[PDB]
Formats: sequence, structure tokens, C-alpha cells
Amino acid sequence: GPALYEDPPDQKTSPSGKPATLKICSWNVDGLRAWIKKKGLDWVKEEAPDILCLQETKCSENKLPAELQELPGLSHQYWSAPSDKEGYSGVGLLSRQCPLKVSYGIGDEEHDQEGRVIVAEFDSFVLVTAYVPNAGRGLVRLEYRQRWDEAFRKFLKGLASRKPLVLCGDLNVAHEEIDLRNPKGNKKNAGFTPQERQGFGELLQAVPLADSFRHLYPNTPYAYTFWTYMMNARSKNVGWRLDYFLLSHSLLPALCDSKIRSKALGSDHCPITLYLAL
DNA sequence: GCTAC
DNA sequence: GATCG
DNA sequence: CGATCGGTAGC
Ligand SMILES: [Mg+2]
Ligand SMILES: [Mg+2]
Ligand code: NA
Ligand code: NA
Ligand code: NA
Ligand code: NA
Repeated sequence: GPALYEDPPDQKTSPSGKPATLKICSWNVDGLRAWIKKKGLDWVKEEAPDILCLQETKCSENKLPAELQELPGLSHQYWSAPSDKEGYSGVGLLSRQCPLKVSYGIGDEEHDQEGRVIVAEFDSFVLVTAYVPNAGRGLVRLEYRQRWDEAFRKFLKGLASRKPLVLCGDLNVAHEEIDLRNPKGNKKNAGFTPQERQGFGELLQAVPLADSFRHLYPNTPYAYTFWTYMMNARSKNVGWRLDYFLLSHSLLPALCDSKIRSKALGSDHCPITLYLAL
């Protein structure tokens, strides 16, 4: 039999006893246009998050499906696309409330050409959504990835030093062996090289940040957010945990639950959802 | 598989 | 990137 | 371990 997983019910209450006031949802959608045809928007309508983060939109602003302008709950929409590479990468952030402040990229030209990061600053925290560069098949871009990890870390430490930080999206690492079905077989595969894993480790420590889902569920295995379309990986739960909500430690008294919407379809990733009591 | 996830 | 030599 | 086949979106 296969090692399967069932996300526990939503716990909508903080340790202090306080109820959740903010629901954030994050989803690598493997193409916004395709995802919307596969009815990803109707799932979002039902989860009704206050904030929705989208990675790999692979879509410029002038080709956004009109369904997005039929979202009364998420009226403030920000999109970033690559400078020159069409139909590649791309990130979006949708919000009920208008952020105090929004900006794009991590303040470093070399790393700001592929539309990977949006920063939205609110009252009590700063939200960053990101689609981290893949090291690629053959690890052809592993060296650049290392360069990214450093620049990204420095940048996030900067934000965090001024306000509590929430970082979500596809960080493109399975941190520990427990974060993917087949650890030994992928030790030289993008997403689970020693360099990427140690990069994620150094990110948690240096910023600093806490991995919300693993903070709440330290020993819960077989919890994944990505399955390759190939070889029926998903039905056999052969997956990776590549999508995170990383929190500033000052926010952990506000954390109610960090979820994995395993059953939501439309992409090779599934959505994740964060509950905070603010 | 054209590339790149 | 799961799979099989 | 390493070569191979092989889901998919969008160009
Ligand atoms: Mg793909
Ligand atoms: Mg992908
Ligand atoms: Na399980
Ligand atoms: Na398949
Ligand atoms: Na390629
Ligand atoms: Na086998």
C-alpha cells in the first residue's frame, strides 16, 4: 500500500486563545491561463482567502483572463512578469485590503529580470511572495541558484529587521528528507541538492524565520505540495514539499494553522493556506 | 520530445 | 525526476 | 548511481 496523507482539520485559533483574522493562500498554478480553464478560480472563491499568492503565472498583464476582474473579494491585484522571457515565471499577489506599500524584485538587478518576487507591506507585517529559480535538469543553473539564495537571504533579513515578515510561495527546496517521498534517489536532483538544502537552512537561521507547517507538525511525514505530472506520481503520493509559509518568530504567537490543500487540482502543485490571529 | 518546469 | 539496469 | 523516457504550458 502507498504512504498517503490527510491534512488535519483547520485549527482557527492561536495558542493564546485568539481566533484567526487573516487567511493567506499560496499556489504555484503552472500557467494562470490554463489554471483558470481548469477552474482554479472557483476553488479560490470557496476558500475565500484575504490574500492570494500565485507563482508561475506565465502570463503578461495584457493577456490576463477576464475572470480575475470578477473577484470582488480580491480587488487589489499586483502582477510581475519577466523583462524579456515571455510565458516564463511570473508572480501575482491578490488582496482584499489595499497594502500600504508594494514593490517588485529583491533590489538586485541580476535577480530582478524574471518577475519572481512581489513585496506587499501591511499594518503589522510584510508579505513576500516568491518563485525561486529552479536549478534545472542536470543542475545546469545550480550555481546561479546559489547566487540567488544569498541575495534573497540578505534582502529578506533587511525587510525582517524593520517589520515582521511572512514569506510564501514556491521556494523550490525540500528542506529535509521528510519533505519528499524519495530522498536518497534525488540527492543530485534539483530541489534536494545539499547546496539548496543548506541554503534553506541558512535562510531559516539568518533572517531568522520559522517553517510554519513543520513548526506545527514536526514529525508528520508524506505531506507534499508538488507531484510531477509524469508517471502518475500524484495518485501514488510521490511528491515534494516545495511550497512554504515562512514566518518571523515574533508571529508564532499569532499562528493558528498552516495547511496543505492536497485535493485541490489544476496544477502540479496544490495550494497551501495560512491562518493568523492578528 | 521545441524549452523549462 | 521516477524508474530501472 | 546514472541513463532513459516522458506530462505539461506556452513559445
Ligand atoms: Mg511543467
Ligand atoms: Mg513547476
Ligand atoms: Na499519512
Ligand atoms: Na502522469
Ligand atoms: Na532547457
Ligand atoms: Na524499479
